[PDB]
Amino acid sequence: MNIFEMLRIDEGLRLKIYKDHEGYYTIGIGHLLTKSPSLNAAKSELDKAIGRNTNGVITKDEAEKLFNQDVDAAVRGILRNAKLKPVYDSLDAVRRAALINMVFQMGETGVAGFTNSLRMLQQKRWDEAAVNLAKSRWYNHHPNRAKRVITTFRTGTWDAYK
Ligand SMILES: [Cl-]
Ligand SMILES: [Co+2]
Repeated sequence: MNIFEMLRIDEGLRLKIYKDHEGYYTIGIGHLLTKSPSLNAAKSELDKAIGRNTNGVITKDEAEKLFNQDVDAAVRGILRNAKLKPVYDSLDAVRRAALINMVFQMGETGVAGFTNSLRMLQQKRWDEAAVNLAKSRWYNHHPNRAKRVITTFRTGTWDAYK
């Protein structure tokens, strides 16, 4: 398993614009378009990202290209952030993916903000980290997903994804 397979399972794939659980417009594999209430605006963002008049509808290839770009950006965000990079560097290949998963979902900034969990991961205090991560609005609003990611951190296996 790898990060792409993982996030595809976590985000799913929608080829039409949709309101997500928070009411934000989104498309493809977890690609946020806009946090704004206007479908118009989302439509506009979408055509700008794709480069054509989509009418809120895209192809699988188009979605996968967005995803690739999004995964790329999550990694760059990690390597760029002073707080995240040392942690990422200290982890193994499986746990690095759980970290990217979080950065993909919430942004470099959002993740850099989990100060205590970050420190625990760095120290390889897996169980503590897991407990700390679950005490969050993240977990409460995305329980099953969050549980998979935390489990992955905890065990350093892909078991939660089978
Ligand atoms: Cl884009
Ligand atoms: Co969410």
